[PDB]
Order: sequence, then C-alpha cells, then structure tokens
Amino acid sequence: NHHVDYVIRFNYGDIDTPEAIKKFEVLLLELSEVGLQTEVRQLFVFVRAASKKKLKRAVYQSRVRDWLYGVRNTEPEPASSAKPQSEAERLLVIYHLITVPKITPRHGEWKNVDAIFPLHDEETNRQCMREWSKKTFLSTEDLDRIRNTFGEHVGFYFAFLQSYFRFLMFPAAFGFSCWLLLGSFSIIYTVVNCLWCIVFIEYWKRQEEDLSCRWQTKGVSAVHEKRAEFKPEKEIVFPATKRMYRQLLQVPFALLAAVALGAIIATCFAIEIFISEVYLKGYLVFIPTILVSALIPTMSAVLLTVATKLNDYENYETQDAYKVALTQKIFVVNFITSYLPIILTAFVYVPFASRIVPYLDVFEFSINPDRLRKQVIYFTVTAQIVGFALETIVPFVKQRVFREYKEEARFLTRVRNEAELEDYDVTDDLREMCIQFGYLALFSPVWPLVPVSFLINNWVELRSDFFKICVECKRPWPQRADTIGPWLDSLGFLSWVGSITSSALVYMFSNGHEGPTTIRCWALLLTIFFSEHLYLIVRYAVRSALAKLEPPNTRRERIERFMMRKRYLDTFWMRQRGWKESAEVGLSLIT
Amino acid sequence: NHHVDYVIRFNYGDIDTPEAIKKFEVLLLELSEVGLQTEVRQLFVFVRAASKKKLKRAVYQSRVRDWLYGVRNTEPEPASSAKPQSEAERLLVIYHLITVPKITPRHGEWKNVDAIFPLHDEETNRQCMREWSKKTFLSTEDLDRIRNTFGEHVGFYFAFLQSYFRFLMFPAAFGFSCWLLLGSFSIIYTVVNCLWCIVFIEYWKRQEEDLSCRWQTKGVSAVHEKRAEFKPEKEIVFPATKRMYRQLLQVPFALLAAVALGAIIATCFAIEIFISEVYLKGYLVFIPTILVSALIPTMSAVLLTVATKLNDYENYETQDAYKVALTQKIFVVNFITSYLPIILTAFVYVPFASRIVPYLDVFEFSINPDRLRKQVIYFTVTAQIVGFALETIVPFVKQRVFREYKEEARFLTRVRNEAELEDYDVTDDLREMCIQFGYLALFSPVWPLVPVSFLINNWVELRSDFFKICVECKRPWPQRADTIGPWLDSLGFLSWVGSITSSALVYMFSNGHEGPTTIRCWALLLTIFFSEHLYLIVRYAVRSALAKLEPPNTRRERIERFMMRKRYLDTFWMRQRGWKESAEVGLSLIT
Ligand SMILES: CCCCCCCCCCCCCCCCCC
Ligand SMILES: CCCCCCCCCCCCCCCCCC
Ligand SMILES: CCCCCCCCCCCC
Ligand SMILES: CCCCCCCCCCCC
Ligand SMILES: CCCCCCCCCCCC
Ligand SMILES: CCCCCCCCCCCC
Ligand SMILES: CCCCCCCCCCCC
Ligand SMILES: CCCCCCCCCCCC
Ligand SMILES: CCCCCCCCCCCC
Ligand SMILES: CCCCCCCCCCCC
Ligand SMILES: CCCCCCCCCC
Ligand SMILES: CCCCCCCCCC
Ligand SMILES: CCCCCC
Ligand SMILES: CCCCCC
Ligand SMILES: [Ca+2]
Ligand SMILES: [Ca+2]
Ligand SMILES: [Ca+2]
Ligand SMILES: [Ca+2]
Repeated sequence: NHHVDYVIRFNYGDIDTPEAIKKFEVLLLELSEVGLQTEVRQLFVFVRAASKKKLKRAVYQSRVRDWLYGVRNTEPEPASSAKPQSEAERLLVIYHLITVPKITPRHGEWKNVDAIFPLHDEETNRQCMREWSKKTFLSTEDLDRIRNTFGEHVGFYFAFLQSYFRFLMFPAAFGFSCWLLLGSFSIIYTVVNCLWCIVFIEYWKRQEEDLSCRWQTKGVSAVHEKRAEFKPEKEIVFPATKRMYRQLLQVPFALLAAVALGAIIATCFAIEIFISEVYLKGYLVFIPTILVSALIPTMSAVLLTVATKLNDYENYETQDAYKVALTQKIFVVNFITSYLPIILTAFVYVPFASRIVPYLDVFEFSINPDRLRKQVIYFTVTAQIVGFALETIVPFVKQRVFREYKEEARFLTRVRNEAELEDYDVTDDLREMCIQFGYLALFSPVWPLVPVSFLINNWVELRSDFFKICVECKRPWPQRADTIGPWLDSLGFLSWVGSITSSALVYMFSNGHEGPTTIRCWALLLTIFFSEHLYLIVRYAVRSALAKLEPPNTRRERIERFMMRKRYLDTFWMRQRGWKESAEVGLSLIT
Repeated sequence: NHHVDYVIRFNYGDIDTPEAIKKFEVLLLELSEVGLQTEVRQLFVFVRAASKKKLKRAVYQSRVRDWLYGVRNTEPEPASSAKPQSEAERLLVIYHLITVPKITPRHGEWKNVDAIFPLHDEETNRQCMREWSKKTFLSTEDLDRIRNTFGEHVGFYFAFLQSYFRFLMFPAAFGFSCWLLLGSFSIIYTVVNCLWCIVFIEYWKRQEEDLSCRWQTKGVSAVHEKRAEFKPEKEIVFPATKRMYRQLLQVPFALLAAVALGAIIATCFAIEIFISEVYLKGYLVFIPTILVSALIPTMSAVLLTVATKLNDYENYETQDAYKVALTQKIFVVNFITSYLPIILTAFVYVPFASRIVPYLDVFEFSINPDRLRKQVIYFTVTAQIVGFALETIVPFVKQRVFREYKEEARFLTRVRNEAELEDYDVTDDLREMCIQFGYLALFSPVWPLVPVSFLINNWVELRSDFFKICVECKRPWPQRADTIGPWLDSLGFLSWVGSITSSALVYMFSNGHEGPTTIRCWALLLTIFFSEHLYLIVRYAVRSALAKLEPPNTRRERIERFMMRKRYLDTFWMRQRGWKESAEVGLSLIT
C-alpha cells in the first residue's frame, strides 16, 4: 500500500562522517530528478512518483525512445492521455528513472547501497494464488496478468511452462500406451519422441514471434541498459574484434570443467560399484553418496567464481549480454553434472563390466540388470519430489521459524520483513526446466513413462513457482525480453544429442544387454549416422513449413508499420500521329 | 540509339481479322498509359517515354511504393529533382509501367505477343569489354557499372564470381604446395580445404548484407510482381496450408529422378568397365560414351516437363517464388548427373571390383589404378575447355554463319538482328558455378591441383560471360534481387557433403586402394562421424563470430532508419519537507 514504488536501503558499513555526506548525494540526486523521497527508515529510503504531470512526461519520454529505436512501431500518444495502463509499465519507468546514467545509485557496486525493490500487491496475489489453482490451464488473459505485474521476463517463463505443459499431454498418453502394451525400448516410441521434440521447438520459436510482438516488445536488443562496469578507450566504442581473441579462452575453460567435474563423478561412480564386489554392508552404501553430494556442490561453486572472474574480462557493454554470456558458461557445468551420472551407467556397464570388474584397488560378477532403470527413476520421479520440498517448502519454513525467534505504522515491519527475503532469478528457474527436457529427449526409451512424471510435475511446478515469487522472495523489478534467451538455442542442442543417444540405446538393448557381444561395425555406428541424419532432414522440413505460415499478431506488425509510413507520406525522326494513325500502319500489313 | 526503351514484337499466327482488333488493344492500352508508341515495324512496336514530366511522376510513384514497403528507407525526393540517375533504373520503371496489372500485354501467355526487350548500348559495352580485359580484378566502381545497366540480378552474379575468384587464390597456392611437396591424399590439405569452404560461405552471407543494402535493395521479397497464372478463390488469398499438402508431392519426384537417372548412369558406367574385360578394341570404346551423352540430355529434358507440369500445380502468387521452386527441383537432377559418375568410381571400384568382375552378362582383373585420377582431370580441366567453346565460341559461330546465308534506316536491320538472338538467364549461369564448387569440396583430395584449374577458369569465365551478354544474347531487362537466391542455401549443403566425402576418401586411400581390405568398424564410420561433427562446431564458431561485426553499409542502414523516425517525431501520511529536511532525519541516526 501507501503508493510506494521502490525502496532504497543502506548498509552502515564504515565511519559515519563521510556517510553523512553520501546520504545527501543519494538524496539530492533523487529530489533533483524524482519526487517525494521519504524515509521513516529503520535504513531504507522510500520513493514515490513526483507528480501527476512530471510522471506523465517520463512515460512519454520512454514511449518515444523505444519507438524511434524501432520497437513500439505505432505512434506515441502525447502527454494528454498518456496513462501508463499497466502496473509493471509504471514501475519500469521509475527504475529507469533511477538506475540509468546522465541519476545512478548504481545499486550493486561502486557506491554503498544494497538493493532497490518494489513492494508486493498482496491482495491481487491472494486472489490469483487461489484462483487458477483450480483450472487445468490458465488463459491468455491470465498470462497478461503475470505480464502487467512482474514485467515480461517473468512473463515468458510462465508462458513457456504453460506451453510446455500443454504439449506434454501427447507423450504422456502415447508413452502410457507403450508402457502398458509394449515393453521398454520399443522402436516405435523412440521415433515418435524425437518427432515430438522437433515440433515443440519449432512451435515455440514461432510462438515467441507472436508473444514478443503482442506485448509490443520485439526488438528490445536495440534498447539495453548499459553496464557501469565497462572500460572503453575511445569516444563517438570498445572494438568487438578484441572480444574474439579473448572469447576464444572460453574453450579451455570448458575443457577444464569437463576434466575436473569429470573426475569426481567418475570416482564416485567407481566406488559405488565397488560395494557390489567386496563390502559391513549397510554402513558403506552412503559413502559414495556423501562424497558426490558434497564435492560437486563445492566444485561447481568454485567454477562460478572462475567463470565470473573470466566473464568480467570481456567488457559486454549491455546488461543482457553479460547475463547471457555467463549462462552459456554454466550450461557446460549443468550438462556435465546432471547427465554424466546416467550416461556413465548406460554406456559403460551394459557395454562392459567384465573389463572393469578385475580392477580392485579402491579398498565373479553378473550385472545387476536394473541399475539403469532404477537410476532413471531417481531423477525423473524421486528427485522431482525431494527437489520440490527443497525449493518451496524448506525455505518457507526457514523464513517462518526465523521470525518467531525474533518475537499507526505496522507495515514498517512488513516492509522490513519483505526486505529480508531472497531475490528471484528466472535464469535459475529456467535451468530446472531446460534440464528436465533433456531426460525426456536423451533417456526416455528407458522406462517410457517419464512424460507422465513431468506432466504431473509441471502442473504443480507452475503453481509452486508462482507461490515462491509472491510469498518466499521479493518482487522482481519489471524487466523486458523478446525471447527466453540462451536456453532456446540450448534446448535445440539438447534434442540433437537426444537423437544420437536414444537410437544408440535402442539398438544395444535389442532384447539383450550383456556387458563385446553386440556388433558395432555395420550396426552401432551405422544406426547413429543414419538416425541422426534423418533427424536433420525432418527438422529442416518442419522449420521450412512453419516459416510459411505467419501468425496473426506478427502479421498485424508488418501491416501496421506500412500504415505508419503511409501517414508520414501524407504530411528525332518520330512522326506517326499518336496511336489512331499508328494503328493504321499495322492494318495495311496483311502479307 | 534513337531513345528507344523497349520493343514489343508480334507473332502473326492466326487469321488477321481479329488480329486487326487485337493490334488496337495492345496499342490503345499503351497510349492511354505511356507515350510515343511507334512502329516502323517489319512486326515489332517501339515504345519511348511519354514526356519529361509524365515519366518523372512514374519514377516518383515507384520510389514512393518501395519506400513504404520498407526498402528505400530514406525519404523519397519529390518530382522537382527526381532524375532517375541510372540507366537500369529508368528502364525498370517502364517495364513495370507495361507488365503490371490494373496495362498488361502479359508477354508470355494469354495474349499473342512474343517478347519485350530493351536495346544494347553498344558504345559502352565496347569500352568495357576491352577495358577490364587487362586488369586482374575489377573494382567496386566497375561492378556498379554492371549494376547501373543490366539491373541487379545480373549484378549479383558478377560480384559473386569476383568474390569467388578472389578467394580462390588461397587454395590455388596451398594446393600447389601440397602437390609439389606432398603427394595426394594428404591429411593436412583436406583439413584446410574444409576450413576454407566454411569461411567463403560465411563471408558471402555477410557480403550480401552489404551489397544488397548499398544498392538500396534489402527487403525486395516484400515487393514482387505477381504472376498472371494464378487461380485464387477468395478476396480481401490462396491458403498457404494447402501448399504443404501439395509440396509434399515434391519428394516422390526426387525419388523418381534418382531412380531414373540413377539407372542410366549406372548402366553406362557398367558397360565401359566391360570393355576392360572382354572387348575389336578401338571401335567399342565410344559405345558407352554415345549412350551417356544422348540419354541423360534427353532424360533430364523429360524431367523438366515433369517438373514444370508439377510446379504449375502450386500457385506461387509471386514471380520470384515460381523461379526459386523450379530451381530447387532441378538441383536434384544436377546433383545426380554431375557427381554420380565420380562417386560411382571412387566408392565402388577401389572398395570392390572383385565382386563385380565375375558378372559377364552385358556382351583375372587388377584395377587400373588411375581410373579415378584421370576422371577427375576430365571435368575440372578438360570439360572446362570443351564447355568454354560450347557456350561462347560455337553459338557465336552459329549466329554469324546464319546471317551470311541471308546475304536512312539501317538500324531496323540491327534491331532485327538483335531480335533474333537468345535471352539470358542468370540461373543458367549460376549452376555452372555452384556445381564446380562441388568438385572443389567433394573431390579435391584426388589430384590437389584442382583450385588452380578453377582459378584460371574463373578469370576467363568472368570475361566470356560478360562477352555473351553483350554480343551473343539480347539485353536482360533490369531485375532486382537481395541475394543470389536458392544457390546460397545449396552452396552450404554442397560443402556439408564435402566434409563427409573427403574425410572418407582420405581413410581408404591411406597408401592403398585394393578393391574387404580396409577396416570399417572402428575406422571408416568413426572418421565420418568425428570429421563431420567437427565440421559443424567450426561453422558454428565462424558464423557466430561474423555475426558480431556488422559491416559499415548495413550499419548506415540502422542509423538511417533511426533518423527517419527522428524527423517524423519533429512534425497520505507524507510530511517530511522535501529533501533538505528529509536528510536531517538520517543525520540523527548514528547508532
Ligand atoms: C540387438 C543386437 C543385434 C545387432 C545386430 C543387428 C544389426 C544388423 C542390422 C542393422 C540394423 C540397423 C540398420 C541401419 C539403421 C537403419 C535405421 C535408419
Ligand atoms: C589405411 C587403412 C588403415 C585403416 C586402419 C586405421 C584405423 C585405426 C585408426 C583410426 C584412425 C581414425 C581415428 C578416428 C578419426 C579421428 C579424426 C577426428
Ligand atoms: C495450439 C496447440 C496445438 C496443440 C497441438 C498438440 C498436439 C501435440 C502433438 C504434437 C504433434 C506430435
Ligand atoms: C573405459 C573405456 C576403456 C575400456 C576399454 C575396454 C577394452 C576391453 C576390451 C574390448 C576391446 C575393444
Ligand atoms: C528419428 C531418429 C530416431 C530413429 C531411431 C531409429 C533407430 C533404429 C534402430 C534399429 C535397430 C534395430
Ligand atoms: C542449417 C540448416 C541445416 C539443415 C539443412 C541442411 C540439411 C543437412 C542434411 C545433410 C544430410 C547429408
Ligand atoms: C576482403 C577479402 C579478404 C581476403 C581474405 C583472403 C584470405 C583467403 C584465405 C581465407 C582464410 C582461409
Ligand atoms: C554393389 C553393392 C553391393 C555389393 C555387395 C558386395 C558384397 C561383396 C562381399 C562383401 C561382404 C560385405
Ligand atoms: C574438418 C573435417 C575434415 C577432417 C578430415 C580428418 C580425416 C581424418 C582421417 C584420418 C585417417 C587416418
Ligand atoms: C543450426 C545450428 C547448428 C549448429 C549448432 C549446433 C551444433 C551441433 C553440434 C552437435 C554436436 C553433437
Ligand atoms: C559437453 C557439452 C559442452 C557443450 C554444451 C552446449 C554448448 C553449446 C550450446 C549450443
Ligand atoms: C540427392 C540429393 C537430393 C538433395 C539435393 C539438395 C536439396 C537440399 C538443398 C538444401
Ligand atoms: C539424401 C539427402 C537429402 C537432403 C535433403 C536436405
Ligand atoms: C562436445 C560438444 C560440443 C558442442 C559445441 C556446440
Ligand atoms: Ca522443481
Ligand atoms: Ca523453482
Ligand atoms: Ca563455363
Ligand atoms: Ca556461361
């Protein structure tokens, strides 16, 4: 309540006598530029809009600026009827009316300010957290409500997850038939799956071209806020050619992550085989479990600081390209810590365990035949439950218990209890969706009921993720995007390898595993070359098909830019006696 | 001379008494719409511009129309200083001032008119046919001269061929070292070749984005002339969804062309092996040569009429998409009649001739070891000479001899001698360049001196193709394009397979051919999977590198559309006493 748009908190780090001076500078610069800077702090500084006229100029100066960079594409309405018409759109102007240069508190670094965040609208969360908890799919008018608050970068998540949930009803039905009627490893199911994983990619690439155009946000790559942490050396900047000689260093980082995380997973996989040989039994089972659940959360956390100390080398003048180039350096960790402990089961054991059974240095064997099937149960069913309680229930209990040991203006506690909470990142929430797409592409022929396990998940995960933004963490400031970003390029790579891994897995499991038995000459490498090249000419056929059907929300963009230019537009021997005698020459010619 | 812009000829087919009437209609419709329709025919009708004012309106009505469809992107200059400033640009308005509906003679069909064509400017051909016959590369000011006449669709050919000639100096030097120092089949040369074939593709895709922007023609896909041969069923048209159920029939056509042309090439290859067995000797050599040089020119000519009777099924409302969709149906013939007689040598003989020697039904054998090397000489060296004389010298003699047996206004013969000539097609001229790129990608490790054979060719072929447009065939009317078209998509496919075919050819020629000897299990299919997947992550690295460096002619497009929109733009508990008292609250808080 109380018409607050943002708060601005303070750290109290050092000696107060320059901090008296710095408090003026973070307050003089506001009141010279925005209005009604107020504090009933303790320290956090409230901020309002200035007037019902100085705000209306700032909305018009923003609707002009994205127009002439080629986003809005209509004409900007003037300051007479310049109502913001959206709660997220008004909060977006104010944050650009604070964060931008030429105004900055520079909220992360180079000053002494902790965070800037808006306040929740509790009465419209409570009437939606219970509203679409009953429906099985929420409508386009419901998704625009998640756009008119929380910005659009949060809005592309819940529309992706909705469109992911809507297409999962086809493999969940068809995989149910292949489980109940067929057995596993069926040659029909692994073909329909890879044909399914093409259409969902090529539908969503067409779907973003509607939804980033219907929300008037197609082309925001031109309009990105700059990073303060940027070191140019010229003026009207940094040469992009010097990036390529320094982004080339990213490839020795990817070799390092595959060789450091590759060892720790292969070590802890080798030890838990060794209890099947030698073994006290029940005590020693959790010895590889302790080591793998403590080292790769630590070793990956080392590789974040290596990636961060690498990513701040290359300058990346825009804020978006910094977050994208960091995320593409983390997916090589996320590919290798989540798919390697099941590649190493399916492609090492059942090929050969007789070669690696006589090596007894970590102090008769038939293969336990369901080591693979039990392990693909563990992520897609079990870890979807213990991962549900760990991101929603357990941090909700941690924040509730923490307030209980602590215990005209009562909401100054409520703002203070909101200021303690965490801060949402959609990139942290897209990686749990992009990776679990991998198990549906890479390892679905083992136990074909895995799309049923994600169908039940993604209905609940759609609600629990809207739960955690409203009551568990603070409100994200409204951020704009024209796509989900790096993941769409990586959701297509992850279905590439799913065509190689599946069709190689179907051939060996032709009614016998037997870990030197299966032919590889005309069989294994041939069905990889043939299946994967049949993958490519199908996605070439689907992508070239959907590019010929433009959807209506982007057809109304091309027509509307036509009408804009329509309105700015609106602001010597010859003697044959014309044609009546020239035709008389032709009538004379008859032979 | 004589200020003629186009001529319009006539057929004299049927009985003259409605042809008296039809002569009025093709002349009344001109003089109501254009000026100075004149004939000193025999029949062909001259046509001029109307005035120095009615022409200037038509140039302005064309510069407006491509602007508001988003091509010209500046503002159109008004009719005061609306000089056409180009010879091809003035002839382009007149042809659209004749051919377009709502005016049509519809020059191909549904009336009785044969052809419309402009006249050559002989004095500026003669001063350029000898001018750049001395230089080794012609400049950007020389290429604009081939743009300001002959349109732009001819202009993208001579700029592609120039940029192809400029990058061929690197394999011609490096392949000369690999021939003189190394032998054939060297593992270094086949890697640098496939790395070369990526950069030339990814440079030219970046180069068209300059050259179709510097010529003010980026986005002409919006502005295409319609086809008269078009059968809609609605109004404000034909559903594009019905195309996909009928373009699906293109794939059984491609199976038919590979099985009809596949037989005749495999038959005539089998017979010329059979003279190496049984054999009179010298008479019987040319028996497969006669059959293969007479059936595949006939059998392909059948497949044009099948493709044409297929392509007119799907409507293709634009003129460009008809020519593109025909050309993509002919490349499956051109792939299979030009590369199959050397795939079938390299991948059948030296794998196994002992299996196919005992089959003697077409009435000891060591393999003639240079059947492959002598055959790859034949296209890349010999057929480049007998193909030179067959497209330039021999049709020049055919047109010169034909006039000699025949033998105030002398040029009415010159126009009549120009009207007899052939008509140029750039698509017929790009296919001889796109296919000979295939031999440089697909079969370069045999006899590595093949880029020297195309370097000498492409200097001569650049001049002889400019020779044949000026004196051998009539002038093409100025046609616009923003790319070379279908070939750029097919010049990348043709380097895909060149990474598979080369790296498989290096493995079976590791110092022994021996047509069951080479391992294929861990060797042949493995070096295809690894080499080709290393091809893909290199072209992903090159394409993502060049997309980060925008060239200046398209940077001056994005800035210039910014300045266009710049000019159309130019046509309640609160009491804390501002900030000077709000800061006084923070100074009190010290502990
Ligand atoms: C279950 C082990 C038996 C392995 C031997 C059978 C392999 C010989 C038959 C090849 C089957 C694959 C044919 C090539 C792939 C075609 C898919 C496009
Ligand atoms: C010349 C005939 C000899 C064939 C046997 C040699 C094959 C065994 C060594 C494999 C060489 C290729 C290694 C895999 C390709 C790596 C290229 C990325
Ligand atoms: C607009 C949503 C279209 C629904 C199509 C769902 C069909 C799922 C199967 C996809 C083809 C394999
Ligand atoms: C761990 C991967 C290397 C193991 C090699 C196993 C060799 C066993 C003999 C099979 C011969 C191909
Ligand atoms: C579309 C790519 C997946 C096709 C899978 C086919 C696998 C064929 C294996 C047959 C072995 C008997
Ligand atoms: C980038 C477009 C790739 C898909 C089009 C090429 C199809 C490649 C098939 C190659 C099979 C040998
Ligand atoms: C503008 C033309 C650049 C010339 C570059 C030619 C270099 C040829 C070798 C290409 C790299 C393999
Ligand atoms: C023409 C292609 C089929 C020829 C098959 C040759 C078989 C020879 C014996 C080799 C066994 C793989
Ligand atoms: C870049 C793709 C071409 C690479 C060719 C490598 C071929 C390796 C063959 C080695 C066999 C001894
Ligand atoms: C269309 C983009 C294709 C290139 C990017 C994907 C790279 C594929 C490499 C897959 C290796 C297994
Ligand atoms: C080991 C996997 C390394 C590559 C991860 C995917 C990065 C490419 C995305 C297109
Ligand atoms: C036998 C070759 C058939 C395919 C020819 C290439 C058509 C695809 C172009 C991308
Ligand atoms: C047989 C090759 C087909 C390729 C189509 C893109
Ligand atoms: C090892 C896979 C690398 C893929 C890079 C696109
Ligand atoms: Ca989850
Ligand atoms: Ca979550
Ligand atoms: Ca030629
Ligand atoms: Ca030619």
